Amino acid sequence: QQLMMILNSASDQPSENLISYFNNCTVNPKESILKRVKDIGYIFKEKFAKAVGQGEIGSQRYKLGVRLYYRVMESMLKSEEERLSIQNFSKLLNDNIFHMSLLACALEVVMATYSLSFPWILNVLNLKAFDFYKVIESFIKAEGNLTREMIKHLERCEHRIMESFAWLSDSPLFDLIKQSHTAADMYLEPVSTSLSLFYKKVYRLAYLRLNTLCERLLSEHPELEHIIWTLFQHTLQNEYELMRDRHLDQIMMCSMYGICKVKNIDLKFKIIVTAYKDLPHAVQETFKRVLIKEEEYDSIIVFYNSVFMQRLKTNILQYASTRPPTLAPIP
Repeated sequence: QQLMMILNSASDQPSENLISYFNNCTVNPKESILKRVKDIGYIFKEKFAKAVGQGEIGSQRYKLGVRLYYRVMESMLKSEEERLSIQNFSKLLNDNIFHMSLLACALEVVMATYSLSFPWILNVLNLKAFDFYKVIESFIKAEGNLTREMIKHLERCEHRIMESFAWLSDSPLFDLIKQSHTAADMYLEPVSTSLSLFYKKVYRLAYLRLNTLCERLLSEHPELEHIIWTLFQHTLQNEYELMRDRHLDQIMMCSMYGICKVKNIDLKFKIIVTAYKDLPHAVQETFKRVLIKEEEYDSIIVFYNSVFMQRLKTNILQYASTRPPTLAPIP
């Protein structure tokens, strides 16, 4: 309540202390910051109306988001003023993607509070999930009045991007992969620390879920988990194209079934799927509707046979050889 209460009384404009930060820039970003907000207001309100249909609420949502945007900006730029050279600080303030991400995240907090939720705001602003993902942790750190429920919501957004959204076709992620840590650092990157940190968090997320299912399904073969994880991590690292337009948990379940298969262990997909459902956010569509080729979808069993196996045949077989591949680090 404390945050929304502040926003209802807060200024619609940048404070003088935030303007003071603007003045310290070699290239004064203020004019472009104000115009960006005004122009985004117009697009936001229209797309809002187009969404909800006929019936002011739209204008107030944007107004509150803008107020929070300026609040968190000022808070975030206090730390960054110490951390960045004069040149980079100016570069950050004139960075469109930084501002759009900061604004999107503020709008998401207001939308979710007065609940069209994630990822609706990304399509409104034409903003890639991977670019938005860069701001979340620093946003949370810069806004001390966020409620537990909102932090959890933003963390949920972050994890949805990590598990699916960042892997959609056209995602900037694949460009970074082809090539090869505050929000400011990651937006200052040219056209990788964004890549490194993203993968580290994905690995952490992925092992957590694998651990859970393994502990419930393969206790009598406890050797299996680390082996399954090595297949999982290797595939995320080296066969990343399998993730494109698909879901982290699909590669997880296939790695389990795949490893158990080549160990001659009876673990039906049916048993795997059933345990998956008890995962805190798990949704039956993830194993029922899996992309195969050129927009045709089927169950996970078909995906495993037609795509997963055919790409990873030689890889999985090594885990049954006399020289199985070296176990992967646990994150």
